[PDB]
Amino acid sequence: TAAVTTAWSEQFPNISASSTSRDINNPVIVDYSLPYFENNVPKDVGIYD
Amino acid sequence: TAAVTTAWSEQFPNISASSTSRDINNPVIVDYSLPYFENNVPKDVGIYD
Repeated sequence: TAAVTTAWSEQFPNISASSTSRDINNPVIVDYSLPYFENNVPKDVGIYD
Repeated sequence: TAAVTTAWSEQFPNISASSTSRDINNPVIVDYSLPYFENNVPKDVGIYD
């Protein structure tokens, strides 16, 4: 209603990563199902393979 | 009137950048006109494009 000029601000509530560097965190999770009472389980994934 | 010798000084009121490194600041500004009461606006420029 009052289209007045505002002050400069670096505080972008959520600026796109297409305009600047932005932190993201999406760790991959490996599941090892245990459907039975006594399950057959493998050794942890050897990520280096 | 008194053409006397003066002391050495590094305090150049404004030495040319042709003689030494000089700081400059000229950030580019992107305008997104809002001429109407209800404007059609684009997503912030994707500088990486």
